[PDB]
Amino acid sequence: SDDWEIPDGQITVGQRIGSGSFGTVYKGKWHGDVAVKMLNVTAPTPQQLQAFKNEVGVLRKTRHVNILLFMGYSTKPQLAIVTQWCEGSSLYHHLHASETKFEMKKLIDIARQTARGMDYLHAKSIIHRDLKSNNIFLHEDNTVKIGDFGGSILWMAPEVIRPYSFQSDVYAFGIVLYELMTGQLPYSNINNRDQIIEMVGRGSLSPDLSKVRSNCPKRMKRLMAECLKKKRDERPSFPRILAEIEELARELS
Amino acid sequence: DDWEIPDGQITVGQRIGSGSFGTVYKGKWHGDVAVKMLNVTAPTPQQLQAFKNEVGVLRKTRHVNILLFMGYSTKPQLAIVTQWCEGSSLYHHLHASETKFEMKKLIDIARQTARGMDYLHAKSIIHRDLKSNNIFLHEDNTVKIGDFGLATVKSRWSSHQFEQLSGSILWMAPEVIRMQDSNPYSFQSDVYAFGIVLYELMTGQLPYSNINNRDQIIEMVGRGSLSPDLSKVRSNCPKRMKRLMAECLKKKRDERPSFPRILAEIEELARELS
Ligand SMILES: CCn1nc(C#Cc2c(C)ccc3c(Nc4ccc(Cl)cc4)nccc23)c2c(N)ncnc21
Ligand SMILES: CCn1nc(C#Cc2c(C)ccc3c(Nc4ccc(Cl)cc4)nccc23)c2c(N)ncnc21
Repeated sequence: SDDWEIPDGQITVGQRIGSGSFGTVYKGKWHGDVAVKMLNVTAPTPQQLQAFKNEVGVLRKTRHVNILLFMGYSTKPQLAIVTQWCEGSSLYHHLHASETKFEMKKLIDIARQTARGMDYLHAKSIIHRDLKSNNIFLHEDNTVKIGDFGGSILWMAPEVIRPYSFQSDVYAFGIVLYELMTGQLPYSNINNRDQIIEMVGRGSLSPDLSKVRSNCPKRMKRLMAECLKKKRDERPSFPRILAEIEELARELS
Repeated sequence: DDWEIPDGQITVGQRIGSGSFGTVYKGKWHGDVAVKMLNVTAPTPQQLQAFKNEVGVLRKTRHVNILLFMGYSTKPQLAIVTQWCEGSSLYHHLHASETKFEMKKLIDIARQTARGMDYLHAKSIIHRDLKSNNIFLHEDNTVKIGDFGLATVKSRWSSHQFEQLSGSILWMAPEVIRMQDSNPYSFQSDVYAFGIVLYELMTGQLPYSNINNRDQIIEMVGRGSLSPDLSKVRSNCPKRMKRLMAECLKKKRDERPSFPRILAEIEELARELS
C-alpha cells in the first residue's frame, strides 16, 4: 500500500453529515458516493496532525469486509480522510433509538460479523478503544462496518476506569453482546452517571443477565458472561470468541 | 514484503472452481474469504511474475465496486486472497438464470459498474476483458469487478487450448479485433466493453444471438459492418441510456466518451427516476 493521496479538487463535498472523532464529516462525490472527514482549521495542532497520521496509518493496513473501507486522504487543502459511503444506521440507532425488531438469527449474525472484524483488528496488533454500538454501522442493514465514529462509559472496563488492552476490547464486545441479546443498555435502572463509574470500577456493579431473551442461545449467553469477567486476564481471546460464535451460527443455517 | 499472510492462518475449504491461474477455494480467515492459489511445487518465472503483477495491481484498489483484495501468501504456494461474496455473476443472472430485474436495478448495476470502471481508469488501470461474467453481484445488490475468467491461449499444435477470452470476443472492440498488436487495448476499448454490458443489461440478451460462428463475428465486427441491434432494448429503457450505450459502442476508438462523462450521465439519469 503506497500513494493513497487524493489531489485537491477531485472530491465534491456535499451535505454536512455531522461531527466525527475530529473535525466534520460530509458526504462527497468521488467515483461514487464517499464520506469525507476533514479538519476545518487553517493550521493543525501537533496533537491534531499526529492523530490524523496515526489514524491514516492504521486505516491503510485494513482490508476486511467488517472494517470501514479506507480509500484515501488529502492534506494540501486541509487534513482529510476518505471512506466508503454506507447506507443504513448505526447499531445503537437500531437498538435504542429506533423500533427495529430484528430476528435472533440477525442478532447472532451481527455478533459474528463484529467478532470477525475485531479478530481481524487484533491480528493486526490494533487496539480499538471506545468500541460501542454507535461505532458499529449497518451497511444496507445487512453488513457490519466497524469504525471510530464521533457517554461511552457504558462499555468501559474496570481497568480503563482507574492502559487499554485487547481484554478491554473483549469486555466492550461483551457489552455489545449484552445490548444485542437483551435489547437495552446495561444499567437503565441506575440514574446517577457518576455513581455508575465508581460502582463499576470498584466492582460492585455488573450487568443484570436476567434481561436476556428466552430464545437467546445458551452458548451465546455463556460466552457473553465470560467476556464480561471482572478480571482482565480471565476473558478469552478473540480467536476463541469468533470460533464459538461461528460454531453457534453454523448450526442454524 | 507487506500484505503477506503467514502460512497456517487460512483454512482452505471446498473447491469453488478454476480462476485466471490455479484453483479457487473458499477459505476461513477471520471469516469467509476466497483463495486463488497455484498448485505447483516450484513456480515458474511466468507464474511468479503473473502473481506479482496481479498482486501489485490489486494492492492499489480500495473501492466498493472493485473486488476487495485482502492479502497474499507465498510460503505454501502462490496465492491471492479476496473477500467472499454471496450471489452470482451478472452473466448468470441474465443468460443462465434469466432473472428479470426491475429497470431501476438495471440502471443501478450500470451505475455501480461505471463507478468501478471510472475508479480503475483514474488509477491508470486498463481492465481488459470486461464482461457480465466479470461483474459479480454481491448479495445481488452490490457490484464487484474482478478478473474471474480465463484468457485465450492458442494451441501450440492444431485450434484453441484456452478460449474464454474468445468467449469475450463479443465484448471486444473493433480496433482490438483488427490488428491484435502489442496492447491494442485502451480506455476506449473498456468503454466499448461497458457499452456491450449496457446492451446486455437493457436488451437482456447477447449482441449477436442469431450469429453463432465466432469467425463470422470477428470478420464482420473488425471490418465494421456488424454492430448490436439496438431495437432489442426494452420499451421502458430510458432514452438517455440507449443514447449513452450507442455512444459507447462507436466503431471509431476516439469517438466514444471517457468514463468520467459516462459515470456522470448514468448518475444524472439514475437520480431522476428514484
Ligand atoms: C451517519 C454518519 N456517517 N459517518 C460516516 C463516516 C465516516 C468516517 C470517515 C469519513 C473517516 C474515518 C472514519 C473512521 N476512522 C477509522 C479509524 C480506525 C478504524 Cl480501525 C476504522 C475507521 N471511523 C469511522 C468513520 C469514519 C458515514 C459513512 N461512511 N456512510 C454513511 N453515514 C456516515
Ligand atoms: C466464481 C466463484 N468465486 N470466485 C471468487 C474469487 C476470486 C478471486 C481471487 C481469490 C483472487 C483474485 C481475483 C481476481 N483478480 C483480480 C485482478 C485484478 C483486478 Cl482489478 C481485480 C481482481 N479477479 C477475480 C476474482 C479473484 C469468489 C468470491 N470472492 N466470492 C464468491 N464466489 C467466488
